[PDB]
Amino acid sequence: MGIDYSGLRTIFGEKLPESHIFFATVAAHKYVPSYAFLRRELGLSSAHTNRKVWKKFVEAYGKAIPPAPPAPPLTLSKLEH
Repeated sequence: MGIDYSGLRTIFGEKLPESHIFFATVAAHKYVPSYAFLRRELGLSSAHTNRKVWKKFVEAYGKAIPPAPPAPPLTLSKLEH
């Protein structure tokens, strides 16, 4: 859970979400909070375009994926697990 893939895939689903949930919700913040941790951590200056960073991040998003939900989703996860 060293990079914020798994919380966004296990809690939000199809692609990476917006910064109002990403900077403020634990489901995303237990990992990295946003493009500030992710541009400094990813080695590349990705944060210039949400679609381009999210695509490099989305290219990662198939690398730490087990085929089942682990520890982060809750049974009332915002609008359930």
